[PDB]
Amino acid sequence: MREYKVVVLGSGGVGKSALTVQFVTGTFIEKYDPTIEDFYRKEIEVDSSPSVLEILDTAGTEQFASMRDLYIKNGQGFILVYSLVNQQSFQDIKPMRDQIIRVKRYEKVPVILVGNKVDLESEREVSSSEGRALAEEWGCPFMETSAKSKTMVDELFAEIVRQMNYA
Ligand SMILES: Nc1nc2c(ncn2[C@@H]2O[C@H](COP(=O)(O)OP(=O)(O)OP(=O)(O)O)[C@@H](O)[C@H]2O)c(=O)[nH]1
Ligand SMILES: [Mg+2]
Repeated sequence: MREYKVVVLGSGGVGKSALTVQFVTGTFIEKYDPTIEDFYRKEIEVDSSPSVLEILDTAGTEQFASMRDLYIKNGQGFILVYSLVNQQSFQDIKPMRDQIIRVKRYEKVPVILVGNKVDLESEREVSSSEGRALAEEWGCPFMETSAKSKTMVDELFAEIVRQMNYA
């Protein structure tokens, strides 16, 4: 069976686990449980191709950045998450693409930039077009999601598998 290794990266609270847990189970996690490291496996049909996604839900907690170089080496596609209601989390995501490329040593790593928490449109600190621009300087897809939408999360993970197939 083909198998894809995806690392979900970002700062604390942005919604990494709520996005991953919505893909894997169809449920929205409301109670913030800070994450050390968690692996999930889910059989995916993208373009009608049956594969496995193995998903690495990292910690955005400052200490575990020691591990990040191992995660980047052991991983094929990367979902880079910011919360659009927190512009510091948008700022924390910009060095991370280039950190991905120092370890991988080539330019075209399959990445997607995600502005999560779009359902909280009142609280928005980061505009669509700031993210949209970052994604195009980075040459990657851009999505704004709400971990509350099964449909929005599903498209995110299906597009990471499409990205790992035209890499
Ligand atoms: N409104 C809204 N809340 C969200 C969304 N995604 C996550 N949350 C909430 O944000 C909080 C943090 O979400 P998590 O996904 O647990 O955070 P994380 O980014 O995995 O955090 P770390 O594990 O510390 O890296 C929780 O209370 C979630 O319920 C979203 O799309 N919309
Ligand atoms: Mg988490």
